[PDB]
Amino acid sequence: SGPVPSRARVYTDVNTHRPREYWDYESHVVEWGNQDDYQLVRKLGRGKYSEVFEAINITNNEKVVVKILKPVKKKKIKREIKILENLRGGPNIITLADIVKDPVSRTPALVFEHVNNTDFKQLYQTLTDYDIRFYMYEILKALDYCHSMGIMHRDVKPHNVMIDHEHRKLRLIDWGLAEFYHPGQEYNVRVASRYFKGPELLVDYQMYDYSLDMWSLGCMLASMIFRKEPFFHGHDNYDQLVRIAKVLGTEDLYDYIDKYNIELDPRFNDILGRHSRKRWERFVHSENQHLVSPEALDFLDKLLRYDHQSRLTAREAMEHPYFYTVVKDQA
Ligand SMILES: Fc1cc(F)c2[nH]ccc2c1
Repeated sequence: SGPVPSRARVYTDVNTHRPREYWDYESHVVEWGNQDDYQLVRKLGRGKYSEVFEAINITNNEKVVVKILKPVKKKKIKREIKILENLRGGPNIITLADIVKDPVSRTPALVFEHVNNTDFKQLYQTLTDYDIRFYMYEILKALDYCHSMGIMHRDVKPHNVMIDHEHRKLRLIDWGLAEFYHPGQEYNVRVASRYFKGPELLVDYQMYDYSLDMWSLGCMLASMIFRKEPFFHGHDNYDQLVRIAKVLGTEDLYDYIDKYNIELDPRFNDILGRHSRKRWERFVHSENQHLVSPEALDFLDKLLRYDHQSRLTAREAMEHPYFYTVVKDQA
């Protein structure tokens, strides 16, 4: 027939057991606030869907991050706002503070709790192998929470992780691509950034789930323990799958197509080729070794799998030995 269906191993029916309004973001009404309450201070950076200002709530001299949305469809704003309000208060989840309108256009603007970013690049020549485990752990907290809240982030990557190194605080931000998981629903593959897309996005398997965030967590992991950025450095969505296959090899790629009966774009049928699965040792060198460990390589292997159902879950991730040291430390 056609593609074999899939279901999340965990948190599957979580949404079906909440009131409709929780995930039906289409029918959610926006409680707007007064942009007059904030004065833009300075610009912090650009972005695909938003320009990001530092701002002051003149109500109370509070520091704040304003993020002027770039125009999508009203149902995408409602989606982002809904999700942020559900996750609000959760571990390492960016806190949505108010919703206003850019006064000279109308483009809505989200207002967030302020988090100092420590230089996403200057924060590299100072990460010890413990730094990585710890922050990896902080991110998994955010992932188990939103999965367990029925939400896939769908855009995990270092740019969307804010770190305050001086105080070991970390916030997973920019939820504009997230979605609610529903069993049997088919999602858009054009999501997440190219270097981080899951195999299921590239082969066009639309009935994916939380475990796509887990694949991206592995692309983050690789690039950071090996100091290779990006790890899977694809020239486009097509090549990106070739770059993965060269590491994971084509045999498991074809087992994964076979078992889900995915229809491979014939474009691939010329460029994937045949490739063995290479042992992680080949990406270890003198400049990155202090961060590689059998613990760390095992854990990476158990995330970077074609078959989305066989990747570690966020919660399974947090029980791995690569975090034993961290787990005991919190206490
Ligand atoms: F997008 C926004 C959001 C705000 F809160 C603002 N305040 C003053 C300008 C402005 C623009």
